[PDB]
Amino acid sequence: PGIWQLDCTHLEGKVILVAVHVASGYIEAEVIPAETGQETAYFLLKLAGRWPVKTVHTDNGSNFTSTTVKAACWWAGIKQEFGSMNKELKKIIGQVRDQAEHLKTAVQMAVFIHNKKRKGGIGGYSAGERIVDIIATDIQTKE
Amino acid sequence: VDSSPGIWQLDCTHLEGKVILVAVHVASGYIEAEVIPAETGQETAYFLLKLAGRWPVKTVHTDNGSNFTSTTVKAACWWAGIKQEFGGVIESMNKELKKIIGQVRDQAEHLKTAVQMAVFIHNKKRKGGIGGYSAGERIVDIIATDI
Repeated sequence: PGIWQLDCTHLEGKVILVAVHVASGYIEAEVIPAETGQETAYFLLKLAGRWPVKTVHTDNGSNFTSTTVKAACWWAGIKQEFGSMNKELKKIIGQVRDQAEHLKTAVQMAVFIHNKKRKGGIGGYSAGERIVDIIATDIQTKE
Repeated sequence: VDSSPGIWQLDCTHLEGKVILVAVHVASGYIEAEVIPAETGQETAYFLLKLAGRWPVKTVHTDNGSNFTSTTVKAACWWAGIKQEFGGVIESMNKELKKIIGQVRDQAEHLKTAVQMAVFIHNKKRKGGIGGYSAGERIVDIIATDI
């Protein structure tokens, strides 16, 4: 619902900040200069003003130690829990790499591919549609 | 506003020497923004690609056609399946954003931050009192309803 996972990965000497909406599989990514508290804080603010972000997990807790990140989380009302998508995204970026000049562009193309892919089978919906569905349903129940 | 879940508006506004790229989902009033060094086709195309990756973007309108004449923009639109939209809410959002940025500016180090704070404030602001909705709730509802 409002639970996300945020991590950084490296490709071509660049840092890719990847946010995953755990329940839907929806992805949002950004290529940043380097892993810094400032970038993480900035990213969280963007994510927050877009979707209802209540809790953000990570595989590297130290990512969330800076006072800029704590302040961003505090201001936006985001909490964190102390203690496929990623591997898949790298695969997609590989397939699409020769179709964009800069890694940034390729990353967004790959995010687009991921969020639009339709699971031919049970359900039959994409990650981008599922997140919108989950959030819409939640609003409806709380009205 | 009148129509279509896939219609967006895209323009650039200037502040503190930087450029603010603002996208508005016409039907809900939802905003998405980003600070960039200056207006360039590459920036615009990059933004559209991100936008298109999260929302079902069909057409995008702009008050200055030149924004979309760039070959990079055309390549991005072609790839994402977007087309230009030919022909008061939108007029308000741009100025209201600046108002919100101004009132939260000092509260932040970088302009970037102030902009995202303003976007957060705008999208979460409930309109319509009893029974009302925020732009963020509105967009999700409109998109979800369109299957």
